[PDB]
Amino acid sequence: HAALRQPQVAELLAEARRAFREEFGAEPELAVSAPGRVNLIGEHTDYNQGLVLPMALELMTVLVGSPRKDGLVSLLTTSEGADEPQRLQFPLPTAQRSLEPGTPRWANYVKGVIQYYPAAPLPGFSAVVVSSVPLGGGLSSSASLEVATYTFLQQLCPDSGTIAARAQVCQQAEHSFAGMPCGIMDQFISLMGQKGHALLIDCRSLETSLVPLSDPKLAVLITNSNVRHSLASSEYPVRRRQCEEVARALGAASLREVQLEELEAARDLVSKEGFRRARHVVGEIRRTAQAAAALRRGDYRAFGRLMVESHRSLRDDYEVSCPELDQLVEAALAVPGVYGSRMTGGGFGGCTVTLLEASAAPHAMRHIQEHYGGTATFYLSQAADGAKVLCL
Ligand SMILES: O=C1CCCC2=C1C1(CCCCC1)N=C(Nc1nc3ccccc3o1)N2
Ligand SMILES: COc1ccc(Cl)cc1C(=O)NCC(C)C
Ligand SMILES: OC[C@H]1O[C@@H](O)[C@H](O)[C@@H](O)[C@H]1O
Repeated sequence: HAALRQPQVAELLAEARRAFREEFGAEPELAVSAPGRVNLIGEHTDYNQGLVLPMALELMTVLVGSPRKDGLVSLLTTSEGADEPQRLQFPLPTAQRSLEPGTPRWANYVKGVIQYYPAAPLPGFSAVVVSSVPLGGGLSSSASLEVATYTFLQQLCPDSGTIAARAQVCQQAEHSFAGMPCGIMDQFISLMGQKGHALLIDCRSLETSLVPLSDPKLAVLITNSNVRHSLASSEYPVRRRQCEEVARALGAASLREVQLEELEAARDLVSKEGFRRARHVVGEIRRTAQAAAALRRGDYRAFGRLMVESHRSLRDDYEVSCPELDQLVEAALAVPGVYGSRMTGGGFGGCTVTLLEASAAPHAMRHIQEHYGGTATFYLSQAADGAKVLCL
C-alpha cells in the first residue's frame, strides 16, 4: 500500500552506463529516454480515428549506446522481466534480406523500428536497454522501447520527417514484429509528452494539444492488477474488425463520422454486439471532448465522472474489462476524495487510472489493496516529458 519508487532519468542512465561499460569495455557515446503512458480517457478510440487524452509517465525506457563501423547490432537488456537471452546480435537488414521477428521477444521491438527506420545510411551500434515501465503491465512498455529505439536511430542517422511519421514507424514495428495491431496513441504520447501536460490527440487530423494538467491538490493514481488474460492479445484485433464492420455497414470512413443518432437509426444494419462496440466508441469520443473541456476549466468532478462513464462503457458495451479491473474500480470509487476511476489501456488486465485529492492517495492505496482479491501495484505520476536525448 505504498507507491513504488520511480527512478529518475539520471539514475536509470547511470545504471545503463555502468552496464554498457561492463559489457562493451568503453563508455557509451549516446543516451535516450522514452516514457510509458497512462490513458486518462478515450479508450478504443485511437484506431477509430477518435480522440485520446493520454499523459507520459515518470516510468521510462532508457537506451545508451555507440555507433559501430561493422554494420551489426549488439543489444543487452537489464530488465530481468525480459525473456532469455538478455543479449542479442544480428546484422543490419539489407535490400537482400530483412530482420525477422523471433526469440527473444523483447528484441522484436528494436528489430521492428530498425527494419522500418526511413533514413539511410543507418550504421550498426552497441546499446544497453533499461526500463522502469513494468513489462506488459498495460503502461506501454513496448511503445517506450520502440520510441527510445527510434530516438536513438535519429542520433545515428537523422530523419527529416514529422513526429507522426515516427509514431507510425514505431506502430508498424508493434504490428509486424510484435503482432499487436495497435493504434497511434502509445507511440504518439511517448514521442510528444510534456512535463505537466496531458496530450489531447485527434487520431483523425493528427492534431495534438498540450493541455495544462497541473494542480498540486490533485493526483493520478495508477493501479496495476498484475493480471493479463490471454484475450488482451486475441480480442484486441477482434474489436478492430467489429468496429471496421459497423463503419462498412454505415458507409462511414470511421466511427468518428458516426453519432449515436445515426447509429440508433441503423440498429437493423449491424449485430447486437456490433451496435454495442460502436455505442462505446461514439460515446467515448464524446466523453474525451467533454473531459478535455472539463480539464481546461478545472472541473475535476466532471472529469472523474466521465472517467466512471468510460469504464462502464468499456465493461458493458465494449466488454474489454475483467473482474480484477472491475474490483479495483469499485474499490477506488468507495474512497473519499476519489473523483473517478477506470481501466486504462487495452483491457483484460493491466492498470486502472484514478483521479483523486492528492491528500487521499494514501487512504486510496490502503483501501484498494485490502479490497483487491490479488496483489495490486501503485504509482503516483504527474505528467512527464516525451522522448529526450543526452549526448555522453
Ligand atoms: O509478452 C508480452 C505481450 C504484450 C506486452 C509485451 C510483453 C513483453 C514481451 C517481451 C518480454 C516480456 C513481456 N514485453 C513488452 N514490452 C517491453 N518493453 C521493454 C523495455 C525494455 C526491455 C524489455 C521490454 O519489453 N510488452
Ligand atoms: C488528470 O488530471 C486532472 C484532470 C482534471 C483536472 Cl480539472 C485537473 C487535473 C490535474 O490538474 N491534475 C494534476 C496532476 C496530478 C495531473
Ligand atoms: O484505448 C485502447 C488502446 O489499447 C492500447 O493498448 C493500444 O496500444 C492503443 O493503440 C489503443 O488502442
